[PDB]
Amino acid sequence: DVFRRELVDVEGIPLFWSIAEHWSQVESFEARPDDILISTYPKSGTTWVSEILDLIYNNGDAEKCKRDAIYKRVPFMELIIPGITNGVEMLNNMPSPRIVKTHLPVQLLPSSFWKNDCKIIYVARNAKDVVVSYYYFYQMAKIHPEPGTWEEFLEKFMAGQVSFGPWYDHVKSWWEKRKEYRILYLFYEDMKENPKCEIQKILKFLEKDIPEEILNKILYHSSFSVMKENPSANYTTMMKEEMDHSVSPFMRKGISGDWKNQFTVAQYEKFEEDYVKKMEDSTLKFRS
Ligand SMILES: Nc1ncnc2c1ncn2[C@@H]1O[C@H](COP(=O)(O)O)[C@@H](OP(=O)(O)O)[C@H]1O
Ligand SMILES: Oc1cccc2ccccc12
Repeated sequence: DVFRRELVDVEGIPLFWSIAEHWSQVESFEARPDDILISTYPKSGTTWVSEILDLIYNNGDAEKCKRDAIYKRVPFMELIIPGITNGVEMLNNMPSPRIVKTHLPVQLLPSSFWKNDCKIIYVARNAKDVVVSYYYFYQMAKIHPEPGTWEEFLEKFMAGQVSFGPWYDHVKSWWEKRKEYRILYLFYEDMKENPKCEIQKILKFLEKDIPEEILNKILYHSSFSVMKENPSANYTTMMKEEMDHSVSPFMRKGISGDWKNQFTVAQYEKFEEDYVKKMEDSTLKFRS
């Protein structure tokens, strides 16, 4: 059973056992100067932004963006599962210009990305909405350990004892990294509030000037209502052993503020007190 195993430490971070087993392959990953890296803590808008980028690269052509599932169009680099997937191999075999997905903390990113001075798009989301999304994802995406109850999972998240480690360190260190490398640092809530503005930021960062009509095509096709029903974007083509959408769909709610439906008032107050302590050494500002 490749599924439901305990996480394994890799350089201080809990990762899937099979990533740890194949870590040298990830560490030695060969980036290319024109790669665009999409980097996120899990559940922060990775799929959304990956689809936006693929739409940009295909000039808004919806059919071209249905050439394969999102997880093949934009490989999850470090995800290697015996018999099932190998993000490193998928990328090695992909013609440029590549779009690369990672969830690695800054300090674990393969050094080739730095040496190639790649452009990186980092997406962050408010911690309370992330932990809710992650709870349901742990349930449906069987590679994860059992999350336990919501209470148990919330405590594990606050302690950083979840896949890819603590949210707090992830977002803070990637934020600091923007001073060293070209990192467009975006917020899920901004994309919710004004997606046109945020896609324009992506276009500027990519040094692309496209017609308004193409921008509007990209906007339309990257909305939640469209993506949730799109089998090339909604993970429903995933092998059933890997993801059970009957437990929770990948495209679950796609809102900001679902935390209010999940947190008790006491959990919220406790989470906030803890949050303030952890985030005091960072300029970061989030909206819930
Ligand atoms: N086009 C879109 N607009 C808004 N949210 C989207 C979206 N596509 C995916 N999402 C949401 O992004 C989260 C998945 O993030 P990731 O791609 O990083 O795993 C899920 O959040 P919820 O579980 O809160 O609904 C999912 O519904
Ligand atoms: O984004 C992810 C994080 C962790 C595991 C995943 C498995 C499949 C597809 C996406 C995943």
